[PDB]
Amino acid sequence: MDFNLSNSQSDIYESAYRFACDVLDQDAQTRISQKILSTELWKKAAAYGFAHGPVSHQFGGSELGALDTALMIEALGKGSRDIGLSFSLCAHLCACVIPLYRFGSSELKDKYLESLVTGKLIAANAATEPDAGSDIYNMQATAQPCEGGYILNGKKIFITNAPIADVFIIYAKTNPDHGFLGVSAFLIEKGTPGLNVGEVIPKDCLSNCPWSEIVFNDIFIPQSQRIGMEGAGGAIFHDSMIWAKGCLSALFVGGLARLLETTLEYAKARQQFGKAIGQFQSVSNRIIDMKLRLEQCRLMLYRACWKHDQGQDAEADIAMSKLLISEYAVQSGLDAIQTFGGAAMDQELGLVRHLLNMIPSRIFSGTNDIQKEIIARKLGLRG
Amino acid sequence: MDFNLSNSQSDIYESAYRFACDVLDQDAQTRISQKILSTELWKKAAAYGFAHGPVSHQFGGSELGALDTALMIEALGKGSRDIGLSFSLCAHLCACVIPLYRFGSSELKDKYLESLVTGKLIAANAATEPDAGSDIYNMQATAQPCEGGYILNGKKIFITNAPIADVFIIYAKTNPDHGFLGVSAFLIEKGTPGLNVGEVIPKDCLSNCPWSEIVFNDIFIPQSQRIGMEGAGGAIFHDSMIWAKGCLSALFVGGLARLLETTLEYAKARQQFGKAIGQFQSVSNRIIDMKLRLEQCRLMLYRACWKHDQGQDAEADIAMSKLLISEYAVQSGLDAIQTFGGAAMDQELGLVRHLLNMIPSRIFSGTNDIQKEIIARKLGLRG
Amino acid sequence: MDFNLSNSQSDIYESAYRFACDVLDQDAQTRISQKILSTELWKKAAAYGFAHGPVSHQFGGSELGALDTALMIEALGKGSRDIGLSFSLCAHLCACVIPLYRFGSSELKDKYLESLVTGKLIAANAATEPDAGSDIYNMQATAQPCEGGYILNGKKIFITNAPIADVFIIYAKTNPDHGFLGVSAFLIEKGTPGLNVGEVIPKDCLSNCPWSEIVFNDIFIPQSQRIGMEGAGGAIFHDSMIWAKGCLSALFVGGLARLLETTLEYAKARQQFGKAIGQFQSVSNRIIDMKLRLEQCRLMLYRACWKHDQGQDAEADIAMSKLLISEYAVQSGLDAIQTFGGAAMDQELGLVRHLLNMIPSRIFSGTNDIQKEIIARKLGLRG
Amino acid sequence: MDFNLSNSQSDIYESAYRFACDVLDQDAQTRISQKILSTELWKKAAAYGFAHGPVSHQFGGSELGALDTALMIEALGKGSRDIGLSFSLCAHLCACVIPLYRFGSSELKDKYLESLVTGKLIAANAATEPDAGSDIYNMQATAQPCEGGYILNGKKIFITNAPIADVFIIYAKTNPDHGFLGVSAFLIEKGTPGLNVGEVIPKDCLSNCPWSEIVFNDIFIPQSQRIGMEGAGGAIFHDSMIWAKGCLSALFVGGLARLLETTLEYAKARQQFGKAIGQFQSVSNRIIDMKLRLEQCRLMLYRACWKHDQGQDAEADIAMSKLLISEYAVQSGLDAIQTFGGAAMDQELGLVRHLLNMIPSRIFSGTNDIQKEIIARKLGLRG
Ligand SMILES: Cc1cc2nc3c(=O)[nH]c(=O)nc-3n(C[C@H](O)[C@H](O)[C@H](O)COP(=O)(O)OP(=O)(O)OC[C@H]3O[C@@H](n4cnc5c(N)ncnc54)[C@H](O)[C@@H]3O)c2cc1C
Ligand SMILES: Cc1cc2nc3c(=O)[nH]c(=O)nc-3n(C[C@H](O)[C@H](O)[C@H](O)COP(=O)(O)OP(=O)(O)OC[C@H]3O[C@@H](n4cnc5c(N)ncnc54)[C@H](O)[C@@H]3O)c2cc1C
Ligand SMILES: Cc1cc2nc3c(=O)[nH]c(=O)nc-3n(C[C@H](O)[C@H](O)[C@H](O)COP(=O)(O)OP(=O)(O)OC[C@H]3O[C@@H](n4cnc5c(N)ncnc54)[C@H](O)[C@@H]3O)c2cc1C
Ligand SMILES: Cc1cc2nc3c(=O)[nH]c(=O)nc-3n(C[C@H](O)[C@H](O)[C@H](O)COP(=O)(O)OP(=O)(O)OC[C@H]3O[C@@H](n4cnc5c(N)ncnc54)[C@H](O)[C@@H]3O)c2cc1C
Ligand code: PRO
Ligand code: PRO
Ligand code: PRO
Ligand code: PRO
Ligand SMILES: [Cl-]
Ligand SMILES: [Cl-]
Repeated sequence: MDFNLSNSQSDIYESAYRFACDVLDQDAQTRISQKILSTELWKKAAAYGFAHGPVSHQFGGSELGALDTALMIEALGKGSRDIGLSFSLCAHLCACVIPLYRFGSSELKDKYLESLVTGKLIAANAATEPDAGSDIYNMQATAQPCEGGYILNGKKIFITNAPIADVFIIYAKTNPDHGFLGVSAFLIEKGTPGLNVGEVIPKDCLSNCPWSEIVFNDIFIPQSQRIGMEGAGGAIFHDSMIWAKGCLSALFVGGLARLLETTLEYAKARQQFGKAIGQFQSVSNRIIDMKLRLEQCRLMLYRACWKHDQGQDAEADIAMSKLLISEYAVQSGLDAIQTFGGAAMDQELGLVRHLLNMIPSRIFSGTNDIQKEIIARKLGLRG
Repeated sequence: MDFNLSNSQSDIYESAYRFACDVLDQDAQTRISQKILSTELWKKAAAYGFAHGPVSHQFGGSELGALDTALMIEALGKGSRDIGLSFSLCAHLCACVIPLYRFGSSELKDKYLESLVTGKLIAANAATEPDAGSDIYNMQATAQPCEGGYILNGKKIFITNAPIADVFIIYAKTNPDHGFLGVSAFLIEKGTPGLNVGEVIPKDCLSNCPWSEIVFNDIFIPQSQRIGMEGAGGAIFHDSMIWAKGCLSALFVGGLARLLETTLEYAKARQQFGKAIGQFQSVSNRIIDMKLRLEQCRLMLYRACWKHDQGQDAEADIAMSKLLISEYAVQSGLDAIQTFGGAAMDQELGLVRHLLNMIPSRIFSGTNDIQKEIIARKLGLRG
Repeated sequence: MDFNLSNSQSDIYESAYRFACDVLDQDAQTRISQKILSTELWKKAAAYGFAHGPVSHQFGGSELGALDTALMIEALGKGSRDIGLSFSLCAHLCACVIPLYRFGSSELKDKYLESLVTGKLIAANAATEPDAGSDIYNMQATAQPCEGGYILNGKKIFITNAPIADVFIIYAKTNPDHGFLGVSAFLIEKGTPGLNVGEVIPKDCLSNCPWSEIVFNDIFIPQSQRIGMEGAGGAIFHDSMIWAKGCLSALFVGGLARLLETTLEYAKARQQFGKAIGQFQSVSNRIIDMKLRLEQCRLMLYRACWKHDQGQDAEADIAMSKLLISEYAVQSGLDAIQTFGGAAMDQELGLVRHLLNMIPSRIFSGTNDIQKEIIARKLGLRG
Repeated sequence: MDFNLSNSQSDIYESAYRFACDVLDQDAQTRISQKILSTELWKKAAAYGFAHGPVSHQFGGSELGALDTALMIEALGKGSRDIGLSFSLCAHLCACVIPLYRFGSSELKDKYLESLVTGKLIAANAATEPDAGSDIYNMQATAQPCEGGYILNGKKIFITNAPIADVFIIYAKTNPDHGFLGVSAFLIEKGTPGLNVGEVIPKDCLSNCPWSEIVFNDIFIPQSQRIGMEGAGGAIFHDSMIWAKGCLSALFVGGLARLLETTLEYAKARQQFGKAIGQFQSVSNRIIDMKLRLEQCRLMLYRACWKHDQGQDAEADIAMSKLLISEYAVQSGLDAIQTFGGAAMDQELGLVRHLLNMIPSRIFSGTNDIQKEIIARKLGLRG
């Protein structure tokens, strides 16, 4: 039992924080105002190491474990206000780079993986459908086996990075009779006949992180573009959501650390009634709640990632971390706004935008109600 | 003890709801998208009766009590998505029309009040300053008595409607030695030498309701433009915040009623796992929380307004209502978003914008921490 | 819309409060210390009017509506610390007197009802079983029709007043094929062959209110002792739980009013750091939460009872009231204890005993999770 | 960063758990029913190692760090239902053994410390007074320096173990002009002229852990019985409350672990509506809250104790741990009761008694409002 970072871990965090502050955060307000996702900046960040994660040196990575990857992303969330860009990068890493690395064939990794790792190609993961969100293994898209490969049809929605992606990791039923065990995963390229990527659909939360729908009309998928084995798509999707929960969520821990620093500074500076507003217990009690949340959920995340790195069963720990971080990020966003009063309603300060950016953390990679179903199953309450 | 509306009260509600639905709500999405506050629509709403409140027939009003006024505004909040416009109207009514009616001289009412009541003139109330928000009686603006009137200097911030107002109800120290008892209230016109109204300052919450700062540089205020007696400004401001709490807050009750109807409809329609998502207790428990909040806070508001109409001391009841409504409006906005999942991130649906619009309800007319100070004082805990 | 009591309602409340203070509360600490339920005091309270409720003058009652009955019981809960005795009386009234009055035949009312109304006979209601608590219509006790009546077998548990009751209102399956529609209700007397009433089972909550199990071994029930029609037991039980929710819960509103008065007094009297502890916002914020809870849930209860008296559908309103009152009573018990600090751990003060007494309010007459199921059904979420 | 116990730490935990289960828990229900604190059992536990903590081998201890001590006490709280006895032992260890070891002279340790470490002598710590609870450095007891020592007068209240103690560690003003810097600490023996120990004062929480008041009437304290330097009593008391927070609180973590195991077992076993009650999300969501609380607060405690062992500043971490553990212990006690329904009201099961035993965790060693003041000071909000 130990709560210090190794020198190696500290260096990873500090180097990422410096990049996030000095490269990504510079000029972020202009990009955020204009709803710009800078693909040139995105590619620099990817190549710096944010698209690497556990990927081996053979494909351009540094073979980080889950805790190291989480530290890097925590630093990114603390260091850069441009959380839409950070979310876009972490989605590419966790839902696309990592499943290709972990399950792709030698031939598929050789063709595509280093390009994803260095950010030469942007990827999007397409699983959700209009009738399959929480009930994801009810997806209706079909990849019907044929000579040479598969015929793919269906519609995917809410796809992060679809308007900017070069390749798509897509999940579809190769055996529509089944649920989880009837799903396969495939890699398809932008431009393939029958792939119709929709125009970006605007949103107020994560507003510069583009998403859209994609429609498959009789796409031919060559056999070699299946990722992993036939019918293993459910297991692949599952494994990628573990990395998305476990490591992508670190982004919101680092955002909460930055939020707490800003809020503490204001509560010491702002005077009313002849003293700093932090001297009133109504004010200081809320800030203490923010601090208690940050310390608790960061330890939960660190232990979940550490257990993964030890080869222990970390599924319940990662669901617990994702649930706590996202709830705490939203509640603390509200508490920061309440500390600032009327001065919160100020687009240069970013507190309201911060709350908007935290709202979807309770939804993606599985809603918090679904995390509770996962935890309930691990506790033996779904027997 | 009775919980039915009179036929008169029912008619007031239904007529206001019809206007809000058929006149203000029509085309609201376009105006909201473009951040437009339609002054022509605003003036129609004012003249319909939303700028009238308790004002007598002599000045164009219908002599509504507080409960009737609250019913009208509840209907407005349920019937129109354009809550920025509604907030702008209710600010003009509660913080400007009502103090002029209740404290203005015959000569000042004769000159200005009917024009405010019919919406021919838009008004803004200017009390808050950079160093006087919660500690409002620390305001530093000064109205130095001189022959003929006063010389006014100072700066006001966060002023709803300032960029569109024709007249300003302003609070300033006529005796800078004192706090509450050193404040007077004045009416000044747009265009007066020395009045510098700032350009609209954008915000994401209530985004089409314009506000800005105003600066006074050696403005001469003629004696006849003082509202009420010298040194009575604190009492006037206080009384106007009672109407702003007590009746303007009704807007958010009606918004919560509309939100609950939308959320219940979705939870019955949306299927996952072979059933309506409202069949899962995680989902239905949150919707029940929304329903419990709405029923409780609407009764608190109705009783506070009814006690006012009976001539009872309603100050603590109005502070309790404002506190509960605003907290419940924010929490229920979050609960609706969580019910919809990814479909909440949809600008046409308006759920995220609804939450943005509710966030400032915990701040204006006194933050919720200040409401608790008021309640604590009434309970004898500030002795 | 009106929030004043009629003179008649005020008199009912004040007379009950005086009785509770001057008759039941006198000497209560000694009885509570010794875990005594004074049947002589119980009978005086019953005859004063607490066992009357809606019962007509023909049987000794005053034909109170639900709101009047709730006012009487609110006064009882504020006026007497002996909540175990009050709970025992209200259980007899709501679960036994009222179903006999509302559904019993002329012959059964003539024989028993006035004796229950004046407290000459104590009654207990026996529905719950080891395998039928929330799922009450899964009860397995059977009343097999035969010549002359029924043969009753089974076991009931958690029966308030069973060790002191003279008669028992019991629910059993006359058609074991069905659930709700297979239940009938019966009145049986202490002493009947085959009735085995268990010895009192001690508890720390409501510790002087006796309960035990009862076992039926081939009891013969004469036909004339069935209450209402065959198979109508589910509807009778349902209707009695409405009165138990709706009116018995008033007891905990009056207890919260007494608790708040005690807590406010202490927070003004107790000094630390040179001032009253109520001057610290951590302390006053919790007391304000107690006050907000009491005002909200009392209005919900009053409206639920008023709607019942108007002949409106009040089922959802009564479930909402029972849910809020019991949750708020428990949370406010904890908040009072926290206000007192170490002085809460004092058996003469009664704050810890008060919390114990509130804990079962979330369980009896249907748990709060079951109230949410009822509300969810009324909202259309169980379709 | 590591979350495994060393083999040494695991052995400490398992050995303590075995003792708590096989020695202290055996027959605990009878002792709890009779409100017995078994001094023979207490002394066996003390000598086994629960009265040792950081004390060196020279005085009979094993020189445990804070994390090891916390592990031992966590095991005690999980293994034995007799939390009153455990609390009594940990109070003796943290508030009496440890300050004597850390600040006592060679002569005072030589005379008394090994006897306290082996439990031959029971000790009580007496700081709180009628007018000095949270404001502890306002204590009014006086130890007036004289030739040879001090004349002690005053009254202490809420003193754990006073009715059974052989020695008393007492705090009094040697310079009544000052607060914190005017306090000294002394060791006095039962039986000294002028010491009047009150009879046990009963309580429902921790009901077999005896406490009473003590009154000093012109006690002569010999110079050699002062603990540490003159005027250092505030620092000594402060340091002992760190151990009381940081390590004694571990008791309630182990109690929550035992509670969660019992609650999970019941939610899988108890059927209603044809399934285990844990299958309903209302039930499983509450149990998940218990699990999330236990994992978070146990990590906070482990890190606080680990930081102490590393020589880092752990004051804020220990205040955060004490605050979270005690709040979570109370809330989870309520959640367990709600899981069991009517079966919670069963003295053999102990769930209601468990909640009673957790209620004082939010009060002793400084209330949770005072922990928030400590955290606020460490955050720079009390500047
Ligand atoms: C910012 C963002 C980025 C996204 N990126 C991607 C992406 O790149 N690729 C991709 O494939 N998807 C993506 N998603 C989609 C996301 O995975 C889904 O939104 C999510 O799984 C929830 O599905 P849904 O929106 O259909 O909600 P629904 O499943 O309809 O849920 C609606 C409500 O019902 C509740 N509910 C549903 N089932 C249960 C149950 N069994 N028990 C209790 N409550 C239940 C939910 O918790 C929620 O409260 C993204 C979403 C967001 C917000
Ligand atoms: C939408 C909107 C419209 C507005 N319209 C107008 C308008 O038309 N005219 C006008 O004059 N003003 C207007 N206001 C300003 C509003 O009145 C102030 O924002 C408000 O009074 C709070 O002041 P502040 O923003 O300076 O916050 P501060 O006073 O700085 O408060 C900051 C934080 O400190 C807390 N705090 C302060 N003092 C205490 C205390 N004693 N105890 C406990 N906590 C304390 C507050 O609760 C808050 O959490 C508007 C504000 C909003 C949001
Ligand atoms: C003080 C007291 C007095 C009583 N007096 C009487 C009396 O006089 N006569 C009488 O007949 N009974 C009496 N009862 C019994 C009472 O009616 C039952 O305790 C109650 O209905 C709950 O049943 P149970 O205890 O079997 O809990 P269970 O039904 O076992 O409930 C256990 C847990 O499961 C939850 N749960 C169960 N089903 C669902 C579901 N569908 N959805 C979600 N959660 C669910 C419950 O909410 C609870 O959290 C009394 C109880 C109390 C506490
Ligand atoms: C089980 C138990 C065992 C104990 N054992 C011992 C023992 O062995 N020796 C010993 O000396 N003492 C002992 N104590 C006493 C304990 O230290 C005091 O009870 C505690 O410090 C609180 O003091 P008080 O009871 O006077 O509460 P008060 O100080 O009166 O507090 C009352 C309320 O006011 C609040 N409050 C007070 N000041 C502030 C502030 N500045 N800001 C915000 N809120 C404030 C408190 O948080 C609380 O809500 C024990 C207490 C308990 C419950
Ligand atoms: O399926 C999802 O929801 C995840 C979210 C991050 C990228 N894709
Ligand atoms: O002073 C304020 O805060 C109020 C809010 C509505 C208009 N002016
Ligand atoms: O069935 C029950 O739970 C109710 C509680 C009051 C009397 N009987
Ligand atoms: O002073 C107190 O409150 C601590 C509690 C444990 C023993 N003494
Ligand atoms: Cl469910
Ligand atoms: Cl304060």
